[PDB]
Amino acid sequence: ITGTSTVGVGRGVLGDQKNINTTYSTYYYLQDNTRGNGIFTYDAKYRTTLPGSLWADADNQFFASYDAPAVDAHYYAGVTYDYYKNVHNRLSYDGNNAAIRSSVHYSQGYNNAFWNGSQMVYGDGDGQTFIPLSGGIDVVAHELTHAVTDYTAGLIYQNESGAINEAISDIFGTLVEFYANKNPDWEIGEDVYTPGISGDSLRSMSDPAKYGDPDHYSKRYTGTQDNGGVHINSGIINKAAYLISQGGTHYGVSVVGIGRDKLGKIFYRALTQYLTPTSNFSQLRAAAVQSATDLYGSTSQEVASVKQAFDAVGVK
Ligand SMILES: NC(=[NH2+])NCCC[C@@H](N)C(=O)O
Ligand SMILES: [Ca+2]
Ligand SMILES: [Ca+2]
Ligand SMILES: [Ca+2]
Ligand SMILES: [Ca+2]
Ligand SMILES: [Zn+2]
Repeated sequence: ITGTSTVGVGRGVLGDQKNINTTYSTYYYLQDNTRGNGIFTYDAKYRTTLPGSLWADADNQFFASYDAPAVDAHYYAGVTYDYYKNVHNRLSYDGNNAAIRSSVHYSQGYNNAFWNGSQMVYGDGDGQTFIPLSGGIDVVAHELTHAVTDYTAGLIYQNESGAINEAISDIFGTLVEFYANKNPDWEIGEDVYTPGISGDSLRSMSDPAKYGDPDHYSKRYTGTQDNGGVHINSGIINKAAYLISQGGTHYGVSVVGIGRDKLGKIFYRALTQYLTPTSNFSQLRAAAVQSATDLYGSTSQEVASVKQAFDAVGVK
C-alpha cells in the first residue's frame, strides 16, 4: 500500500522482542519498504486461500499471541534478504528486488511451511509436532531459498535434483541462521519442532542419520515416497556440505574443513552458474568442484576439500 515507512515493535513466536519495519496509512501494515520492492506479510486467518489480507494493526505494537507468527515471518524474511544482499550481492530471490510476500496462520494445525512458486506460507503447527513455523529462522530462510533456486538452477522437485533442491535450502537456511548469530547450529527446525522434547530437530546436517536420513550414497532411498526421497536423500548432500565447512572423517574418508563462508560462496556459485533443472548428485559434485576452482584455484585446498567431502558421502 501507499503510506509512510514506520518502525513497530513486537514479540516473536519464542517470546523475543524485535523491531519491525511497517507502513502507516490509517493502519500500520506489515510492509517493510527498506528492502528492495518491499517485504509484505499477510494473515491467512486459518484458511487455505492465499495470500489473505495484508497484516494491519491499529497501534504498531505486535505483542498479541496471534501476532507472533507474523512478526517472525516478516522479520526473518528481512534477515534472509540481508544475507543474500550483503553476502552474495543478490537483490531478493529474483536478483531484481522482487517483493517478498508471506502468509501466516495458514490452515488449522498445519505442520508445514513452504514456498509455493509465488510466496511463503506458514502453518501454525498443531502445538505438539510444531509451534508456528515462522519461529525458525532456518525454516524461513530454507523457504525463501527455494525461491532463489526457482529463479536460478530451477531444480525439479523430485528424485536427485529434488534432494539437491532441498539440501540447498537447508544449507542456506543454516548459513542465514549463522549470519543472524542467535543459537546457530547445523540442525534444521530445532526452534519450532516438538515443544515437548528438548534437543531434537527435524533434520541434522552434521549427522543426518540421527533421524534416519542417509549420510552416504549407498544408503540412498530409491522408492517413490516423498517425491522420490527429496527430504531423505538431502541428507547425503547436507552431510557433504557440513564436511566441506567443518571437516571431519566420515566412513574412513578425511575432509579438511574450509569454513562456512567459503561453503556459502562455493554453493551459491554452483547454484547460480552450474546447476540445471535435472542435475543429479554427480553433476552437483562437478558443479561444486568447478565453482571452487573459479573462486580459489585448481590447486587450492578448497577444491581438494570439496572432492574429499563428496568422496566421503560416496558421490563421484
Ligand atoms: N524424526 C525426526 N526428527 N525427523 C525425521 C524426518 C527427517 C527428514 N527425512 C524429513 O524432514 O522428512
Ligand atoms: Ca497492535
Ligand atoms: Ca539454532
Ligand atoms: Ca538450525
Ligand atoms: Ca523439540
Ligand atoms: Zn524445502
